[PDB]
Amino acid sequence: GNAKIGHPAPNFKATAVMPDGQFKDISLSDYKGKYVVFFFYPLDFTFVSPTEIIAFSDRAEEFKKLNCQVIGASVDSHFSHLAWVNTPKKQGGLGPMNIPLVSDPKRTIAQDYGVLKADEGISFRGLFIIDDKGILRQITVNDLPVGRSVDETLRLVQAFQFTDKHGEVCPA
Amino acid sequence: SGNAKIGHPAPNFKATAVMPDGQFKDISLSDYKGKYVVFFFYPLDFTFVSPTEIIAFSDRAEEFKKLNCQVIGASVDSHFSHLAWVNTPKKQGGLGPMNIPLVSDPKRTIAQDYGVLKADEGISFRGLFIIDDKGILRQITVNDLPVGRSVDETLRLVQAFQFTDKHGEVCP
Ligand SMILES: COC(=O)[C@H](CO)NC(=O)N[C@]1(C)CC[C@]2(C)CC[C@]3(C)C4=CC=C5C(=CC(=O)C(O)=C5C)[C@]4(C)CC[C@@]3(C)[C@@H]2C1
Ligand SMILES: COC(=O)[C@H](CO)NC(=O)N[C@]1(C)CC[C@]2(C)CC[C@]3(C)C4=CC=C5C(=CC(=O)C(O)=C5C)[C@]4(C)CC[C@@]3(C)[C@@H]2C1
Repeated sequence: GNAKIGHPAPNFKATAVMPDGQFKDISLSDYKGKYVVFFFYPLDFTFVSPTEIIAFSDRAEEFKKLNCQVIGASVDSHFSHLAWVNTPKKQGGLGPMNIPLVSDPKRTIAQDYGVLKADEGISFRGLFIIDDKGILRQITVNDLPVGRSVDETLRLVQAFQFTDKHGEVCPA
Repeated sequence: SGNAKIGHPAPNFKATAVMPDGQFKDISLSDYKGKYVVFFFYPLDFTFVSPTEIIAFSDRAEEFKKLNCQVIGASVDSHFSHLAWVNTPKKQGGLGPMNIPLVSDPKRTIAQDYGVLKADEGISFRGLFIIDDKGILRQITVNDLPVGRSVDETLRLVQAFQFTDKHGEVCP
C-alpha cells in the first residue's frame, strides 16, 4: 500500500454511516487539525469486531478530550453498517454509535493502507494513528481473529501528542 | 515496502546476535520454529527511549517463556556495539545483562525485509512483529521514533493469538 510512517496518510472519500444514523460522504482530509484513529474491521455481523467497535464508540469522549477523531471502516456496504447499528444490542447489534463507520466496497481504501487480505477481499484489523497535520505516525495490523485495545490506542495517541509538543514548551 | 505480510511466512534472516550469555552467535528466525516469536526493531544503540524498551522486554522475559514465546530485539548497529551496550551497567546508562538476544543488521536487509527501514536515515522505525510457531506472521506494529512500545500490550497479543489458535484450525 501507500501508508508510510512520516508521510501523509492516504486520503479517501467514502460514504459513512454517521452517529445520527444518516449517510454522509466524508474524507480523511475533513479532519485536518485533529488527530485521527482510522481503524479497519473485516465484516459486519461478526463476533470479534463488535467488541472493538462498541468500545471505541463507548469511549469516544476519551478521544475527544485528546482532540482525536475515531473512524471505523469495512468493505461492507454502508447499508450493512446501518443494519448492524439498528440491530438491538441484546440481539448482537452495535446499537447507536458515537463514531462514523466508513464503507470501502471497492476495496481501494484497504489497498491504499496495505491491509487488504487479497485472497479474501476483506481488510485485516488495521489501525492507523494520523496526526493533526495528516502525517501517519503509527501502524497496527492484526490477523482476523485477534482484537485491538482502546487503552493501548489512547496510550499511543497521547504519547504522540506529548512528544509533538516537547521542544515547544515554555523554557521556564 | 517490505516482504512482511500477515498470514505468510515471516521473512527469515540469519544474523549475528549477542546472546543472553554475553557471547556472539549467528542465529536464524527459523531456529525458533515450534515457538511463538516477538521480533522487534529499535533505531540504534546508546539511545534514550530504546534502552527502556529493551530492558523491559529483558526484565519480563519469563512472562514470555511461560507462553513458549521467544523475544528477539534488533537494530542496524554492529554486533560489537550491542555487546558494548550490554557490557555497560544499567546504572551508567547501558543495558546491563540481558535475557533476550539482540540481533545486528548492519546491511539493513532485515529492516528492509520487514518494511521498517527509515529512508535516508539508515535506521529502523520501532517495528514489532508477532510470529507464530509455524513461522507465520500474525501481527505488525510500527511506531514512529518518539513513542515506545508496551510489554503488557505485547503479552496481550501473544496470549490472544495462542488462545485463538486453539479453535478451528485446518489440521485437527
Ligand atoms: C509583544 O508580543 C508578545 O507579547 C509575544 C506573545 O504574543 N511574546 C514574545 O514574543 N516573547 C519573547 C520575546 C519571544 C518568545 C520567548 C523567547 C520564548 C518563551 C518565553 C521565554 C516564555 C515562555 C513561557 C512563559 C513565559 C512567561 C509567562 O508569564 C508564562 O505564563 C509562560 C508559560 C516566558 C518566560 C516569557 C518570555 C518568552 C515568551 C520569550 C520572549
Ligand atoms: C493431507 O495428507 C494426508 O492426509 C496424507 C494421506 O493423504 N496423510 C499423512 O501424510 N499422514 C501423516 C504421515 C500422519 C498424520 C500427521 C502426523 C498429522 C496430520 C498432518 C500433520 C496434517 C493435517 C492437516 C493437513 C495437512 C496437509 C494438507 O495439505 C492439508 O490440506 C491439511 C488440512 C498435514 C500438515 C499433513 C501431514 C499430516 C497428515 C501428518 C502426516
